[PDB]
Amino acid sequence: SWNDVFQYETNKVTRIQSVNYGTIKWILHMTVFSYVSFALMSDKLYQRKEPLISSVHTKVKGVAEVTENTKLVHGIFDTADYTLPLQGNSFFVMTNYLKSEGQEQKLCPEYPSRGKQCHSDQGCIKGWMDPQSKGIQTGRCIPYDQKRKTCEIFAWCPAEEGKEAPRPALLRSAENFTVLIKNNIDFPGHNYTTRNILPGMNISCTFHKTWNPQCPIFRLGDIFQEIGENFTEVAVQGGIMGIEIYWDCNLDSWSHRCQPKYSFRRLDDKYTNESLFPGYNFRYAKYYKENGMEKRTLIKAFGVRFDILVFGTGGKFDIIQLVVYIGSTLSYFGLATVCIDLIINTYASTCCRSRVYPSCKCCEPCAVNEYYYRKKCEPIVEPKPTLKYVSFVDEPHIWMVDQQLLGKSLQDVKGQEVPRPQTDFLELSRLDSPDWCQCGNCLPSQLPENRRALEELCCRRKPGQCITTSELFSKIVLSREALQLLLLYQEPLLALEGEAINSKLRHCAYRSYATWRFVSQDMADFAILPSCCRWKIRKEFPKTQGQYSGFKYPY
Amino acid sequence: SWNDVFQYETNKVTRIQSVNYGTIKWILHMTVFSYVSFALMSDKLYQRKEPLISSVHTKVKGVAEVTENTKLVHGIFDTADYTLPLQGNSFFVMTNYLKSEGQEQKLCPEYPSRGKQCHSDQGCIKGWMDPQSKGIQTGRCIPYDQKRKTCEIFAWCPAEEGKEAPRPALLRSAENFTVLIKNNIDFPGHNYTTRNILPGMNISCTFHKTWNPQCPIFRLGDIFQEIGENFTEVAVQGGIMGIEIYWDCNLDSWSHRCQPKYSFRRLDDKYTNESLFPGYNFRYAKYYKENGMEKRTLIKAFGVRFDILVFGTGGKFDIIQLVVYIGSTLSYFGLATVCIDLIINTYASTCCRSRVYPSCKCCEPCAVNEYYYRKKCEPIVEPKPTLKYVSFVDEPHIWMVDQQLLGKSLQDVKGQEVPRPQTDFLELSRLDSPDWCQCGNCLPSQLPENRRALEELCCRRKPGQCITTSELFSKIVLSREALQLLLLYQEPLLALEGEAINSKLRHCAYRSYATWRFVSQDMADFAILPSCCRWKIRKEFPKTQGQYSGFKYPY
Amino acid sequence: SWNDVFQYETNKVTRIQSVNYGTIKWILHMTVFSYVSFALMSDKLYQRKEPLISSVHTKVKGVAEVTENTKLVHGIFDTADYTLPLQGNSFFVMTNYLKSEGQEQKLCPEYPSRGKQCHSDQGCIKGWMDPQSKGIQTGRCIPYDQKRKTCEIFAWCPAEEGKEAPRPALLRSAENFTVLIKNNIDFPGHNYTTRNILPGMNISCTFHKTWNPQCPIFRLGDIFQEIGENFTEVAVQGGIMGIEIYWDCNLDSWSHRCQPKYSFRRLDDKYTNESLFPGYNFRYAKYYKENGMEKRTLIKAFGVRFDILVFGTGGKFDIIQLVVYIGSTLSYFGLATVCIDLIINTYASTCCRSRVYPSCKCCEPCAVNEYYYRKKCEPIVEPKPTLKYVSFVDEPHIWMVDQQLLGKSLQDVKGQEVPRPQTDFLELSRLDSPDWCQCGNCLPSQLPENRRALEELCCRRKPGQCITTSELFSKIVLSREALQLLLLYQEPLLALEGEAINSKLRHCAYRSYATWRFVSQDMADFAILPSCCRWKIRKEFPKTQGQYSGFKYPY
Ligand SMILES: Nc1nc2c(ncn2[C@@H]2O[C@H](COP(=O)(O)OP(=O)(O)O)[C@@H](O)[C@H]2O)c(=O)[nH]1
Ligand SMILES: Nc1nc2c(ncn2[C@@H]2O[C@H](COP(=O)(O)OP(=O)(O)O)[C@@H](O)[C@H]2O)c(=O)[nH]1
Ligand SMILES: Nc1nc2c(ncn2[C@@H]2O[C@H](COP(=O)(O)OP(=O)(O)O)[C@@H](O)[C@H]2O)c(=O)[nH]1
Ligand SMILES: CN1C(=O)CC[C@H]1C(=O)NCc1cccc(C(F)(F)F)c1Cl
Ligand SMILES: CN1C(=O)CC[C@H]1C(=O)NCc1cccc(C(F)(F)F)c1Cl
Ligand SMILES: CN1C(=O)CC[C@H]1C(=O)NCc1cccc(C(F)(F)F)c1Cl
Ligand SMILES: *[C@@H]1O[C@H](CO)[C@@H](O)[C@H](O)[C@H]1NC(C)=O
Ligand SMILES: *[C@@H]1O[C@H](CO)[C@@H](O)[C@H](O)[C@H]1NC(C)=O
Ligand SMILES: *[C@@H]1O[C@H](CO)[C@@H](O)[C@H](O)[C@H]1NC(C)=O
Ligand SMILES: *[C@@H]1O[C@H](CO)[C@@H](O)[C@H](O)[C@H]1NC(C)=O
Ligand SMILES: *[C@@H]1O[C@H](CO)[C@@H](O)[C@H](O)[C@H]1NC(C)=O
Ligand SMILES: *[C@@H]1O[C@H](CO)[C@@H](O)[C@H](O)[C@H]1NC(C)=O
Ligand code: NA
Ligand SMILES: [Zn+2]
Ligand SMILES: [Zn+2]
Ligand SMILES: [Zn+2]
Ligand SMILES: [Zn+2]
Ligand SMILES: [Zn+2]
Ligand SMILES: [Zn+2]
Repeated sequence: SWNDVFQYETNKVTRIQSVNYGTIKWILHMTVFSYVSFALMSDKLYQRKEPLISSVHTKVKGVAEVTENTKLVHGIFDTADYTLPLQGNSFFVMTNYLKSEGQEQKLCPEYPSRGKQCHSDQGCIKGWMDPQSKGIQTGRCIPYDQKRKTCEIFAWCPAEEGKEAPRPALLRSAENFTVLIKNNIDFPGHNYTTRNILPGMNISCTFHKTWNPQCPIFRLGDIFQEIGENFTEVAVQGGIMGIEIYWDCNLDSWSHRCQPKYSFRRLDDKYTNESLFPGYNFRYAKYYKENGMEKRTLIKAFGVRFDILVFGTGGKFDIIQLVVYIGSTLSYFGLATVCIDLIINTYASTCCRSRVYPSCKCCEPCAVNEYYYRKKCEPIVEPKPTLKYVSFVDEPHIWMVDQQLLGKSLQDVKGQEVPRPQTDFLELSRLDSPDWCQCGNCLPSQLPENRRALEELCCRRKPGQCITTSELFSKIVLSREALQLLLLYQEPLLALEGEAINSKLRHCAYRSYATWRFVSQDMADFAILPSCCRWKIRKEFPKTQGQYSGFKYPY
Repeated sequence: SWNDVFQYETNKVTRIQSVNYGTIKWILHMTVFSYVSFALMSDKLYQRKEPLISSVHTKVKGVAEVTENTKLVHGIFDTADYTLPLQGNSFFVMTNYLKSEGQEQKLCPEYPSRGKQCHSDQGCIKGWMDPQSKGIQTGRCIPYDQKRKTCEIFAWCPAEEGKEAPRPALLRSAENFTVLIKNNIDFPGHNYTTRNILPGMNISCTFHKTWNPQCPIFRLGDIFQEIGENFTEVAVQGGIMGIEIYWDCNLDSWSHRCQPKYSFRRLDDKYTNESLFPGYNFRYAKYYKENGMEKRTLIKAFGVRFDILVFGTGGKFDIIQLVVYIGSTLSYFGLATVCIDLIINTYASTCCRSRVYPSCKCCEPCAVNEYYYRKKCEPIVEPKPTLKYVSFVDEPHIWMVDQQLLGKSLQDVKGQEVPRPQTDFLELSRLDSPDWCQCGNCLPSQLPENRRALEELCCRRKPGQCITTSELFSKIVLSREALQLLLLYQEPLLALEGEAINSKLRHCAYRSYATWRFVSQDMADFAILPSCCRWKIRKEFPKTQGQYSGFKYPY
Repeated sequence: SWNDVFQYETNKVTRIQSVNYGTIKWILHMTVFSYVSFALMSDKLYQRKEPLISSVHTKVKGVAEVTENTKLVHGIFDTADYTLPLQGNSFFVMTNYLKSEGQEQKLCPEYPSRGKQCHSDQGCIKGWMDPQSKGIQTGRCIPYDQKRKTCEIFAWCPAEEGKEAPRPALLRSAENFTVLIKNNIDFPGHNYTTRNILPGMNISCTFHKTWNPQCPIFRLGDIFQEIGENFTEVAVQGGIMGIEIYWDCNLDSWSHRCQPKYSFRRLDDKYTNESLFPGYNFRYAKYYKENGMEKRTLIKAFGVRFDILVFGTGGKFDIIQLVVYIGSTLSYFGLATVCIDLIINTYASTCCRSRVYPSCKCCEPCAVNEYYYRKKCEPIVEPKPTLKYVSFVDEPHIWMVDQQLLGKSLQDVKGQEVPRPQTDFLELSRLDSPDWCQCGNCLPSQLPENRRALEELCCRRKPGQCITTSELFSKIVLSREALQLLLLYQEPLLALEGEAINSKLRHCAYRSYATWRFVSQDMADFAILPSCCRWKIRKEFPKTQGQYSGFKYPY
């Protein structure tokens, strides 16, 4: 009970003083260790990594001049005139505009854009809502001008929807505008927070990839040129540009590095279909009361929407992550054992000696793997009731008959051949007949016919002299003195009298013959004695008034 | 030194030619492999997965008609009249509105909403700021109309806060409005970028779950109906609807699949308490100068705020992730070994033979596990100074006394029984008395009394003939020729003279008796000779002028 | 073929009935299990964790009074007067403002801010765009007032850019404003969704860290005070405050817990340089038509932008994650085996007996590890052609010469010493001369001179009596009867006639001598017989008309 808990099992091992195998094992161990360490260090798998939460504050600086008309109108544009109040992750800068002043909710012809003309009142629908014209049709075609006529619509009039964006863009000088971006990032799980601007930074700096990669002041034209985009062309219809701020932050004290990396990427497709609203624009309405009427000035503003995308992760050493990674990678250190054991098993096979070695003599010295295999593995078979081992004096090996005997004599059955183990030279360094019989000394079995084929076995497969004729048979098997000595060794105070001693001697003779002709006790316990030897043993130690049971299954 | 590095250790193994165990091992191996592969493939654990960074551009199309009043006013609503300039992840569409025109900062009665009436000036507070009424009270109750009176407040007047949203919603036609959503997603780590619109897409399409799941043009009424929401009812007070875009993107070349999946989800609670601002609405102010006074038109706009939620991950094959997963799952392949070893150990126990097997004869053939266990494990015990082994000729087994002898004779002590190993039949296949004594040949020990109980041992536990009477005792133990032969085998040129040869012969006799009666050298080295045999051996090889040391601890 | 699949290999093990080792093994197993379970439970490594998608709806309540001027103007501020229409993840509350009314696009002096004065027309540039002044210079210095003069610029006039924010802040009462935040979070992968407000919540509550941590109604002054921020001071120039909502949500049914945690964090740097736009402010333009001219009222609004940051993860039990973690941590259970095997190997070394044990007698009882090591490991060496084993009767050990013999006699070579294994006492418990010769019975080798040093070996290293003189040599080696008995044991029907029997007897004598003097068959197969014994054996069984081949490499 208590002693059961107080046990430790250690595997039995064979150590081989081999230069090749030791070198291979150490090389594989070092390779596995190097790869594991490189991965752990390269991927920071010892670090628990967290995503950041970001806040962005943008400030746009720049002044623009316009001289556009029917009178020549001079106009000044400041931040309040081309920027919306929003100053977060996205900010919009106007680069072009179409103005429709003094709009009133009434009837008017629709602008003739992209084949919008009509040639009859019936052609244009009545009550149809046209998002393109932004008005409700009255079913009449009215003259937009002298030459072309367009359908009447109830809408904000005059209606200029469909008018092409002015070219060149009016606010081209927006390329010279600057934007200051303040980014505050926090890793809430790591209890860390930082910002893209730190004390001691130059305030007159402008961002550059190489000279000033940390300056958070960006020129829009420089942003466009950094990625091969033409600000002048994009200004006509507008677009979307993304300013990516990447935070590859290491929060370990010994390797602390939390710096932003700035990049730019056009976010709107350059080749958008004309029907899918290419570019970026929106309509801005200014409502005012004139006299006693409500009027609207509509601005179709085209510009570049700057999306500030902030992403990244913060890594900090975690014991659990390192433990998990080490546990995952531990099993890879058995690669050396697996490979060397596979080599030993493969080179132990006889196939390589018969075929591979004669063809290639370089792989000859690896025949030593047979010795390693025989010192490493001990093959055994299932001890089932049908297991039987037979040895013939003429033949040098043993046969394993594990099949049921369905009347056919055991001699006739073939079985499968197995080798004879060496008989422990260390301990050995001391001083008419039945049809199936081929020795002339066998007799028919006295067992029931249903189980008689077991004892229908001869000492040899071909005619010749019986094994009993050898003097060793009498010395080992029939020598009463030797069997008595063995029994006394097992039972020092044994009583050498009665039929019990005869039965003990018969069993000892059976065991002696089995050990002599089969060597291993595993095979001896399942061996089958030949009829000649069995009956000679019984004739030396006859049973008075009983019937012989014969071989019995140990299990 | 150098040879120490050049070593390889391989485990000693026993292979069993068993159909059941091999089948179980292969079945378990295949099960583990199948589950591991299914997980790896199902969860793409070989892929490093990254979150996307998204940009959204929305374009709303639609025109609305209103005919509302005291004169009947006809009104046209376009995108600039019901959409805010923002066009990013969220866009708002107006569905209803309450208008208060020509507001001036002055005194006025507060709107009588939800029991806001007063019956006395003292009842209403003075200087109290009421966010519900949005004004500062003057402490007076003034007549809002003929029948009801409300407290005076300084505020934008006339004040209509508390007025119920018009029913039915004025801008019901907003259900017919359409929205085009352009989504650009990037996996910065995988250096990949894509968009929800690709060349060759239909431009007249409208989104449908089955017919057109990839059309990025959505009808708001269709959005509401897809999830069983009534646009007409929600339009009265407004709400929030989320358009989820999911990107389950695989970036492997052989399995490249990066497509958006569109879904809809109401984000505002349908059953919000009346005091928690049900629905979605906000107040929009238009300031204008009339004559020489600043006036404000307040619009309480109720509508649906459409939140475009973009989420997803991009997976790309990574060697490190696959290696980590394989290392994690490698240890699961030892399940077959664990289970089969457990079966062997459990079925080797004697308990099953005495109890389980007689009750159930189906589990009988599994008695072979005893052979496997005896061929697999070699039990040993700690060789401590108190370890002692005693054998009695009458008894068939050996006793292990590992307890200290506190004066009690070793014969009296019981110990614990252990079996006798087989005596290597292969090598064996050759040619008055003290109170505790039960054989009549033992003598009292000559050791100091403090350690005399060790030698107070007899050859048997019950009266009878001494083991010395057996001839094997003289042949093995007292045979001078045999001991000399053994010594010469160990020392070929040994000098057979002097008392040294006598001591060598005595030690050899002790060893011979221990091996004969204990077999295993592990037990023999810790065996204890009976007093009778010990003193007979000493009488055959007496020590001239010395005192016998007795048993000595090997370690 | 089929039987190859039907095999199972089980490791051979030695179990040790040791209290110390069993206790250590169980303690280490329990430690590993406890740590693994604690990690799994603490880190919820059995849970697949997902990030949330969030929607935020904000409602600000509050009314503010202002009495500011040249006439004293009384002003009322409501939500529409200090909040923008946006009500999502960020909302802005105005706390101070600078008003410039009736602006017109024309020429005017620039505001004299921070040394903006000029003393000459030439000093100021012409056509230079100044984002600070927000105007285009005309190259003239004009009198801003009686005492100071500033450069003329085309811009919105009058220009007040550079004017300091009023102190104290006009909208200080904003500290008393309240904000209601509704947060809807969804874990799309876990198919879960929840909100920060649930039925039964108090509607008159205000948020507090301890009393009401779940109230989603926050007072701005309370927000600032919770983290030691002064709302009154920040109101002058503005700032950014982040309201963090953390969702540590467990979606397991038995441990369901999805509740928000509210926190506050200032997001704008308190010590920003004066040139980097300290605080938070933006310019808001109101355009109106007066008479027939377009005029603009500019509001420089300073305030606090409240960024609502929502983050968190939802964890739900996943079988794959648990399986992966268990597989990763399984290999850690071999720590007990590794440590105990290391202890056994280290304490088996002889070094500790000679040096460590005499110095420290407490580590003496651990000498038992030698027995465990000898019962655990079986050292073997590579059987290479150069492997040779030599034994000298005078010496008690064996020498392994694995080096090539380059003419030097094998006797002269030293080799390396190795111990002699015990000769299986169980099986043993039965009945002039050449210059290099030191026994007088050796003879020169008859082999070719290129391979003659192999047989140039004597039975001893020093002069003395030859091993052949011992009677055991004749009994074991030269005894024809014993060799015949061995051969009959191997070949029962062997023919004892001809020269074949002589060769068999010579080989058996060689084997007998090798086994006697080397014991282990591994060393015996590579042993080298002394010239004296070799030639005595050959003289007993001479070869008639042949030349002796000598030692042959088994592999
Ligand atoms: N291996 C083996 N054992 C045998 C054989 N014959 C008998 N035995 C053993 O001897 C015992 C039966 O002895 P036997 O003289 O045949 O019958 P008994 O006189 O009734 O005891 C059984 O336990 C068998 O295991 C045989 O041919 N081979
Ligand atoms: N196993 C065992 N060994 C013994 C016993 N008695 C003596 N020995 C061994 O014999 C040696 C002592 O021999 P002994 O004749 O008793 O004393 P000595 O004459 O001084 O050598 C010691 O090394 C013991 O290990 C015994 O009862 N059992
Ligand atoms: N271990 C060992 N084996 C030897 C030695 N000499 C001969 N043999 C073995 O005996 C066989 C050769 O016998 P030998 O009488 O020398 O030559 P043969 O008469 O032609 O057979 C070879 O297979 C050797 O393995 C020796 O010194 N040591
Ligand atoms: C064409 N303009 C004039 O003649 C006078 C100035 C200009 C105009 O009306 N500015 C209004 C305004 C204010 C903020 C943001 C925007 C945005 F849409 F660009 F983002 C806009 Cl348009
Ligand atoms: C009631 N109305 C009229 O009589 C004339 C048109 C309409 C009105 O005033 N539009 C102002 C406006 C412009 C953009 C966005 C919005 C939003 F709040 F809905 F988002 C709004 Cl209200
Ligand atoms: C100074 N004021 C007056 O004299 C009359 C009221 C006030 C004013 O003009 N409100 C305009 C307005 C409307 C919404 C949001 C904002 C924001 F910028 F603060 F966000 C603003 Cl400024
Ligand atoms: C930007 O500024 C430079 C230098 O003042 C000027 O040469 C250039 O014309 C400007 N760009 C535009 C579009 O006006
Ligand atoms: C950029 O676009 C403008 C107008 O579209 C054009 O005049 C100019 O040549 C373009 N520049 C480049 C480098 O393409
Ligand atoms: C939407 O359009 C259809 C077809 O023109 C029309 O029948 C329906 O009344 C419209 N919905 C509303 C709310 O006007
Ligand atoms: C939707 O709401 C409107 C007005 O609230 C109602 O008339 C109509 O019957 C509702 N439809 C459904 C399907 O509930
Ligand atoms: C906030 O309200 C309290 C109580 O009404 C008042 O004492 C305090 O002065 C108010 N704060 C400001 C800045 O007016
Ligand atoms: C907060 O700031 C105001 C004005 O800047 C000042 O009067 C007051 O003393 C400050 N309070 C604290 C606690 O610092
Ligand atoms: Na493992
Ligand atoms: Zn026969
Ligand atoms: Zn025969
Ligand atoms: Zn006795
Ligand atoms: Zn006795
Ligand atoms: Zn010699
Ligand atoms: Zn010699």
